[PDB]
Amino acid sequence: MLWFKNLMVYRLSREISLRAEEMEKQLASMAFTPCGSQDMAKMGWVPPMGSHSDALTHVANGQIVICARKEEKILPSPVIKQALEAKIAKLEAEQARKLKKTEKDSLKDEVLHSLLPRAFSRFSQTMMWIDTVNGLIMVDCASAKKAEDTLALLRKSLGSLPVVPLSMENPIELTLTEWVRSGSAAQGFQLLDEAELKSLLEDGGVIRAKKQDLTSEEITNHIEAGKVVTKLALDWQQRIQFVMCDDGSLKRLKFCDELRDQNEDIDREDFAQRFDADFILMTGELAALIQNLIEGLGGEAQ
Amino acid sequence: LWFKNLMVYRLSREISLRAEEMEKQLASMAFTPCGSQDMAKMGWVPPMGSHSDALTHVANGQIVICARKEEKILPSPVIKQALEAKIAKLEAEQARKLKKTEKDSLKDEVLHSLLPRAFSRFSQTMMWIDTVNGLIMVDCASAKKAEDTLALLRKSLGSLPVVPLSMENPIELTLTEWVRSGSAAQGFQLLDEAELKSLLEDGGVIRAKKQDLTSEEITNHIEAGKVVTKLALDWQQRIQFVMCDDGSLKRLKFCDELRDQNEDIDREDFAQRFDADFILMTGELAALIQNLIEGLGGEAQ
Ligand SMILES: [Ca+2]
Ligand SMILES: [Ca+2]
Repeated sequence: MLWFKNLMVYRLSREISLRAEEMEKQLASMAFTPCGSQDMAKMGWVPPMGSHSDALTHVANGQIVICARKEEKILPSPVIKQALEAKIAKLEAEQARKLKKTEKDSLKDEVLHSLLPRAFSRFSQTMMWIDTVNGLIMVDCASAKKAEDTLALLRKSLGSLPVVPLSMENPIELTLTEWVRSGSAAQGFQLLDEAELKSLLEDGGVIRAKKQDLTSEEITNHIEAGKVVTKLALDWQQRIQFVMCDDGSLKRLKFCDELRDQNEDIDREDFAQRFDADFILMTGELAALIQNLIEGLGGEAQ
Repeated sequence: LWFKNLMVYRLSREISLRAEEMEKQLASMAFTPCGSQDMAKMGWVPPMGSHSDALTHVANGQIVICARKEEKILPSPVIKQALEAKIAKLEAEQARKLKKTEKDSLKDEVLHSLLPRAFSRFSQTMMWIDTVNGLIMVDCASAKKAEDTLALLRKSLGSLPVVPLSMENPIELTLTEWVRSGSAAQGFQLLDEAELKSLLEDGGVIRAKKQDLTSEEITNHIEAGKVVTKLALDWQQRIQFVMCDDGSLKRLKFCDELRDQNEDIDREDFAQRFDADFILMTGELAALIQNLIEGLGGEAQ
């Protein structure tokens, strides 16, 4: 399998009509289909398991994983910009004076209808894990908008999907700054070597530190002047490193060799059982990180 | 028009063609576009654009030339998928057979199929030759790209023997000193941006922005043994830029005064604003370059 690289977490508002044999059925109708030559972008469900399965969901232990594929046309803004000018300059190559607003909404779409068919595609695929035990959904993506596009896709397949982001009692920057300031992260977590420190004032001073000793007074000074820690590298139990972000997100997930290789003795042949072992392993482990991290950051606002 | 970055290079010998002879050797290597099947194409274009059909503009021993590059927007995955898809059709009846010269003559057909569909990416690169000082300045942020444009000119001219400025003293150490001492060399004043790197292979990088660099938080990094490998500077309240320890100047901001000092009774006529703005920019950045070899120690061996 492919492990999460990044994480946006959501609380699902106290259950879904999740009958997984009708879940599969609802996702089936939004399975992925490729773009027609006038489509910009399509999106839809694919097998979390690959060519190796036809199933749109995988379930193991009240954990569901689902996969969203996106196809986007490679049509750069400078390419369209020139096509248009070339033709807007060609009227005028026989009597100048251009004009005007809803004129080159018609001209602009000739170029789009014209260029669109030849445009190549770019592919993206986002995995999404739903923990029915914790009532939480984890999206393997680096941006809020990408996680919101998959959630909307999901909520369209299923009708309603009331999620919110996790919101903490204490602000994150302020819990992060005190871990650095006191020289120790909350129980479970340890401080690595990478941080972002911002002044409280737009325009007052941003410090990005890498491969640096954080509990050192070089860093201390920054906090002591008014800066707050807005991104902190963390290691949980010798087993999972990540950047904690002040917006509640986890960037650049790294799983230790020992979890990655844990199931090395599975034939290298049955992909369905390798995915099965790896999935139960990843989700129990991220689940237990999340529970501990909520608590290290001082608890959810209730 | 105005440079955004700057790489500097000493021209080891006198040029000693003549600019109507240069003009003519650059006419021969003039840009023409990509054919449906070409992939990429590079050559020289009027630095002045539409307003002139000449490939060189000259003023006061200051020549400027301009390279244009075009490359097909054709990703290696799109290639890959179209090839693999096609092999996965000669899986009708097997004979895996010549995945050496059948898959081989296959790429050519994918390429030939896809190249005409592919859209184009364009870049231009201004190149300014200071015959007086024997320097060449390329408006580019990467050394790859400056070496591409010199290559073009060394093909157009036969020979271009060039070297990057080499400082007697490493630039980091001078940068560091100015941040330790609280002050840049005369003509320059420290701005609010710096990268600080430790000497050990394994040590921190500090990137600061919108930061006051004459303060304990910065200089403590220096006491801790970090060197300033990039420092933001203002030359004479006219030009801001970032000095790098590889020797290059990034993110040139010319003060409004200069941008506007030819604003007045120049209207429709582009050709005059160009010469005027060009004379002005060259002579101004010629000063900075001189004032900054001095500021920085000096050159050479
Ligand atoms: Ca320490
Ligand atoms: Ca100060």
